[PDB]
Amino acid sequence: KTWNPATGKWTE
Repeated sequence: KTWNPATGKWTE
C-alpha cells in the first residue's frame, strides 16, 4: 500500500 495525501486514503 501507498498513502494518497490528495484524497486521504491508502492505495493497493
